[PDB]
Amino acid sequence: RLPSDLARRATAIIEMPDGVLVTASRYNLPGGKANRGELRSQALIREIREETGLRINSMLYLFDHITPFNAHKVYLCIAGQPKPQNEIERIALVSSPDTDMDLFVEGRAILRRYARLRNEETAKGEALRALLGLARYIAKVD
Amino acid sequence: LPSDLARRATAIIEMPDGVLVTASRYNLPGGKANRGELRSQALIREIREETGLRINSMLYLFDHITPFNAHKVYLCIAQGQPKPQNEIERIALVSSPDTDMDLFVEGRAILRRYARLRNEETAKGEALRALLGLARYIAKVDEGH
Repeated sequence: RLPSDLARRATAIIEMPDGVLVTASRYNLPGGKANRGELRSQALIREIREETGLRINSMLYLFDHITPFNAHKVYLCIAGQPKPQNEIERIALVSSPDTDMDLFVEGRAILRRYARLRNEETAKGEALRALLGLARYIAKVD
Repeated sequence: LPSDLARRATAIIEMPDGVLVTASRYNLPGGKANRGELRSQALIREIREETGLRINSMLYLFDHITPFNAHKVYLCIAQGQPKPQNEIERIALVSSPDTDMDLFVEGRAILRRYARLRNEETAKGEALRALLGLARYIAKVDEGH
């Protein structure tokens, strides 16, 4: 069926040591819809905490990802140790966009776009790489 | 002195000509977190309330405690122009922690530490500088149009 309106969805890319976090109530990137009157960035922090217990302290808006159902904004987030919570029953980690893992199509497509941005010669690509540098240092320090 | 410290979020937002401060003395934007609400959540809500800005990206810099409050301090990007809103009557820009402007004391303390961090050769300093570069690029494209 043709969706008549698009959800204002917020989606999180959370790099753990061995890959990007995905969850399953198919696996998908974590996140959810923003309510009327709230920003997708507000909704993302709320929903990542609900789904995994992670408390986001830093985020970088990366790009929009638009589908017939969803108008995503996609964010690289730094936060703890994830665990399945509430509606989430499993979590895993994805090492590349063509993982064997059974990913929701949109999730794979966003990961593909992420992998490209990571190597971009742009102010945004530099910010993303710097942030991943920070996450890597924090993890190493632990 | 209180039984406990209240959780506050505080934003450092760099506009082209300096860091945003607001007055309802000037202080860095921010406010108290509600029960159940992370400081990073409260930061987005409060900046919007006070300035109309919609934060897309933030970088946690450090904690700043005082006798009453425990602040988390964040460098934030939004791509609009701030404006006095609600209880905020006036806004201005600060170019250095030694500014002449009448800043709240803790507001000044936080800007001094931020000034140090901005120059630091650490992964955090590098992230901070890259985010600043992003904001600058955004502003350059805007001024271009």
